[PDB]
Amino acid sequence: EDPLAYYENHTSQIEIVRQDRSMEQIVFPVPGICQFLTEETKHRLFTTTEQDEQGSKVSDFFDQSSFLHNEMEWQRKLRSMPLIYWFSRRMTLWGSISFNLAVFINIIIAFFYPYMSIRPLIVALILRSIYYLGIGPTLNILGALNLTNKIVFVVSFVGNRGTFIRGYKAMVMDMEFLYHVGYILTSVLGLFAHELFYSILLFDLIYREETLFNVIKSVTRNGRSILLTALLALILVYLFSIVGFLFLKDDFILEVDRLPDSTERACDTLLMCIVTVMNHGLRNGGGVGDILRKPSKDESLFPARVVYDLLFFFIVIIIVLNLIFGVIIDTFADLRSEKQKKEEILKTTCFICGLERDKFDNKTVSFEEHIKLEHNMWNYLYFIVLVRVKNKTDYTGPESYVAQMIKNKNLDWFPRMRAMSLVSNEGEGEQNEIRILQDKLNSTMKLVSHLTAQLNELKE
Amino acid sequence: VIKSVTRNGRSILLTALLALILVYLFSIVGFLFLKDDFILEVDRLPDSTERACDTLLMCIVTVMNHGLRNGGGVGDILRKPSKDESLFPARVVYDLLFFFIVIIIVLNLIFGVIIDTFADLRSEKQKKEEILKTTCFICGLERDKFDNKTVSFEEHIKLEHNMWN
Amino acid sequence: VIIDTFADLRSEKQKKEEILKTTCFICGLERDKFDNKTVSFEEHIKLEHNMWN
Amino acid sequence: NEIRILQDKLNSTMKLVSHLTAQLNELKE
Ligand SMILES: Nc1ncnc2c1ncn2[C@@H]1O[C@H](COP(=O)(O)OP(=O)(O)OP(=O)(O)O)[C@@H](O)[C@H]1O
Ligand SMILES: Nc1ncnc2c1ncn2[C@@H]1O[C@H](COP(=O)(O)OP(=O)(O)OP(=O)(O)O)[C@@H](O)[C@H]1O
Ligand SMILES: Nc1ncnc2c1ncn2[C@@H]1O[C@H](COP(=O)(O)OP(=O)(O)OP(=O)(O)O)[C@@H](O)[C@H]1O
Ligand SMILES: [Zn+2]
Ligand SMILES: [Zn+2]
Ligand SMILES: [Zn+2]
Repeated sequence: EDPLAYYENHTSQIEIVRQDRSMEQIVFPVPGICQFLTEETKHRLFTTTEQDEQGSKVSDFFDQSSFLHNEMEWQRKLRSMPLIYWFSRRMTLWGSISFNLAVFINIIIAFFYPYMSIRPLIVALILRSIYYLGIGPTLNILGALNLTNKIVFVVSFVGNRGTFIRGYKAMVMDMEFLYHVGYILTSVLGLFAHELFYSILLFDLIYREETLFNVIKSVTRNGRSILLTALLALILVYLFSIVGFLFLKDDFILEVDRLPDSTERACDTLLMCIVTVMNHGLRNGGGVGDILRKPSKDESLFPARVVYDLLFFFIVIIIVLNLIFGVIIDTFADLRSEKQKKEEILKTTCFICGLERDKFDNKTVSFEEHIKLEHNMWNYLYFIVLVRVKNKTDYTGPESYVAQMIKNKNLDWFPRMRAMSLVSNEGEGEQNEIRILQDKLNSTMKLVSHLTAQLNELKE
Repeated sequence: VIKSVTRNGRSILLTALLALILVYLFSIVGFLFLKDDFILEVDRLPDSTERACDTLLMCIVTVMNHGLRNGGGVGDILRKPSKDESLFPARVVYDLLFFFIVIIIVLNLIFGVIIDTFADLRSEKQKKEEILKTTCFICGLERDKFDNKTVSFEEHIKLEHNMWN
Repeated sequence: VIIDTFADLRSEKQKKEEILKTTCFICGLERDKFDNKTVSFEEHIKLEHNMWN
Repeated sequence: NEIRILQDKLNSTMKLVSHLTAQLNELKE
């Protein structure tokens, strides 16, 4: 409607650094393709970027610029097809439907197996179907619905993500696609192979919830340390089993129950001793001594038995076992620290230049205004898209220089720790003051020269 | 102390649900294979044993109660197999897996989350106290700036930049 | 005590790694100083202030 | 205040230079 509003919408301003190292401002019309970028992809890129050793995220953004352009092209192509776009828009809804159906099937299986908001309405309908037809028919209907809904969800996922644009090898490489395929296979097995298979779909909950995923990460982040601690515990149990087999063989007596003798020697063979220890002592709070025969005070070896039990309890159980829990707690602390650091850097520094918010205070332009307008990353992405799109013959001075920089694989044109508004105004003021001082000095020198000329003329 | 738990209650509940899912899978495995060994002694008010795994739901309930309440795990209540039994190695493997996954790792996640919540609360309290007691409420200026100057930071807040003024 | 020892070891390792990878070995100058200058910090350590030299 | 003192000194120097130039012009005339 308003020409000025339309032109302002399509106009983007950026700050760049030339070879001379003097900052410059480029105002350009945003390419039409750039508008097609989805905001979900923008948020994912903003939150996913990882700073390099230099402390700048610009390299990853530049690398992902090409993928973003391809995503824009694929989004336009998808817009060309209303039905595929509509399916893509509802991918989350399909995923939720599939998860809810799997949960309902699992609940029914758990409640009645073996056999033979709208969510309350769905539950009532499921109960009515169970009563009218039975558990078998209702489970079959729910399984078929879940399989079809998950297939639709996967179709929408592949359509929306555009991962096929990367290539079929990329499709196979994407872990999420393989996980969805595995979910579909599990649903298929549940529908036909056996109902209990649907229980596996419960693991999908981990993918759905992020807090549970973080709790699991707390363990899997340092899984190698936990496994090594378990191996050390196994080695200690092996040594202790050797000691018991050599010396305490008799005391290894375990009560036994036989299906249609009440005790057995569970340490006849050193391997059997190791197995018995590794099972009972690890499962026993006191240790191996809990299951081993209780020695009387009269027994000569009773002090040795007490020493052995105390050593086992203090080493294998008290210390070694607690190492896994300590490692898990330390992993929790490390994850919390990393998350806090990442959030602070993201929300308190400029993405492009890395400048802190503290610098922009007490100045004409605030930090928020700086990021919103002066140093918007998407403006730089749009400039890159324009440079690629624009013909070389039509390249403007700064545009030609930036295209040459892109060809040279150099990111110097990206500003680093430099902002126009923060330093340029003060520098201009200082330069004006210095120029005034220089003009005064030049006037004084001219007056001195005139006086010298007058003196020379008088002498002559 | 209560906040330390309620602050991240969602994570604790999700960990409990994950433990329930693991117990459900393990109950499925036992019902399919280890159905016989699920024998529990019973006391009757005025048989001394019962099969607590006749139905998969009953197996799930029995595991979720006894194994979670048992330090060793489900294997503590399950019938003890003799070395002669063919399935004894399978029973030992099942018990070890249960103890190492459901009890050793998954259960400790709740305690780790509680400890991490304690640490987060302590850090937040320290940051808030430091900001309150070392910076100006109105202008946010630090106390370090006002030292070596005519007007001290305390005088600045008391008179120059009093919020109530 | 074991948990506190874990935390202390993690803190010491983080501090040592940060100092090693963000400061000059010879002069101790931080990487932040060399930015916005003709010679970068990495170039400084590689050529200007190489310990092996 | 320091900058104002410096500016006053510069203005006095400029006034002296202008007076010298005027005297030279008068002598030439
Ligand atoms: N260089 C940057 N540093 C930090 N945050 C940035 C930077 N560039 C953009 N952001 C933030 O990323 C998000 C993307 O901003 P964007 O300009 O896309 O906003 P928008 O409201 O979708 O756009 P518009 O209203 O101008 O059509 C916003 O939170 C913006 O503050
Ligand atoms: N801007 C500020 N920044 C930090 N602390 C402040 C600020 N303004 C007030 N305070 C503190 O808040 C409390 C309120 O101070 P206030 O002037 O009300 O003191 P008062 O002793 O009750 O008053 P009075 O003695 O002047 O009648 C004091 O601790 C004061 O130091
Ligand atoms: N003063 C220093 N501060 C920090 N790191 C340094 C310093 N001097 C050297 N390094 C690093 O220590 C390692 C040793 O560098 P060195 O010069 O030996 O490299 P090189 O590749 O083996 O040698 P060249 O390629 O020159 O034959 C490199 O990582 C270098 O960056
Ligand atoms: Zn910036
Ligand atoms: Zn103040
Ligand atoms: Zn150096």
